Formats: sequence, structure tokens, C-alpha cells
Amino acid sequence: KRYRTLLFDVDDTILDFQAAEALALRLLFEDQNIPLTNDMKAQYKTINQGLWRAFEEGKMTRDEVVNTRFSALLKEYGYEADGALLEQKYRRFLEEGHQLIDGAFDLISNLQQQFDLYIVTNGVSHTQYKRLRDSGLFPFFKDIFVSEDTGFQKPMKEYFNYVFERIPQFSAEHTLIIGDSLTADIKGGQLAGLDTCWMNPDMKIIPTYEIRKLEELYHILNI
Ligand SMILES: [Cl-]
Ligand SMILES: [Cl-]
Ligand SMILES: [Mg+2]
Repeated sequence: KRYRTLLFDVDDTILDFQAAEALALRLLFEDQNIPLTNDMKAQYKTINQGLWRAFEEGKMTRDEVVNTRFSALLKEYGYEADGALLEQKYRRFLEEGHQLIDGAFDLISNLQQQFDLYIVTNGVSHTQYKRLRDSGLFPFFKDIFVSEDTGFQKPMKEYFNYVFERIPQFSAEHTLIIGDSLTADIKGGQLAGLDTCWMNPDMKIIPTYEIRKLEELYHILNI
């Protein structure tokens, strides 16, 4: 077939969020003069993933996710913390990290010439615009669809409906979504009636395609 419209997730799809996060956590903890252990990093990631999942399922706001993750983590290690203040510091550090996924720039640069590209993301709009710009990816996308502007969030069908209504001459059948989240991107997109491409470099709901490297999309899209 011949897709015309490509919906990209941002974090761990085209930008290396793991890298950004690793640095921002270190800088947050340095700032707070709190030792950051490998165990603490592992617990952060379970806590953070659990909060985001709760948000995705509609049990929590995104503000709560971001403003309680650090207070919840530190509580388990004997520190009482202002979650909101720590998130403000963290956010400032995170926005400086604009590390790319291997081959992302080249890929997006080439695909822009033959497809219409859109961003679909639940991340903080200020954060996503800055990193997309600093990485060089920004100019290639026709529109940016952030959860915070919609009243909903990936994977919710109402988020994808908001997106579809706002893409001119939208055709589900000629639309591919590319993303790393099996639940947010792949299951969201499939339920919303779209083909899906699961970005899964670490080889962890059946997608139309599953890839290890962004460069595999050249073959999938026949170009
Ligand atoms: Cl997202
Ligand atoms: Cl975040
Ligand atoms: Mg992602």
C-alpha cells in the first residue's frame, strides 16, 4: 500500500528520552544534594511508568503524574520532598536534552519529502517543542498534537478523533502511527482504526509492523 500521513510519537521513537531522563535525574539529584543510587533509578522508572499508565487509563491528571513522582520516590528512601518544586527543577534540566534516536534526523528529513508528518504526544508541550527544535526535527512536521490541548490523551479514542478531525483530507487507511508504547501508541492507534509500527529496539496487541531501527521504515514505506 501507499501511506500519505505518518503520525510519530516523540519520546523513545525519534528522540532519545532515556538519555535525556538519565541526565536530568542526575542533575536533579546533584541539585538537591541527594545521593542517587541504581536502585533509586529503577524505582523511579517503575513509579513513573505506573503514574503515566494511570493517566493513560484516565484515573489521574498529567499534573499529578509529574508533580508526585519525585515526592513518591523520595518517600520510600526516607526524604520528605515537595513534589511540585522538584518537578519544576527536573523539567528545566530535562528540556536541555535533545538526544536523537539513531538515524532519526536523516529518516525524518527524507520522509518529509514524500509524506505528511504529524507529532502525537502526551508530553509537556513546552518540553516537546524545545527538544524538537534543538534536535533539528521541528521544521519537518506539519502539526503537533499534544494531549494537553485536547482534553484527552493517548491511547483514548477521543484523542485520536481530535487529531483526525484536524488533519486536512485525513484518511485512516493511508495513515501509519509509529511509536514505542505498546499501550499508548500501538493499541491506541489500532483501536482508532490505524495501521501501527512498534518501535521496539530492546525487543520487549499485534502491530502491523515491528522494528528495531528507524531505518527499517524505508523498506516498510517502499522508498
Ligand atoms: Cl507520549
Ligand atoms: Cl516527563
Ligand atoms: Mg514514546
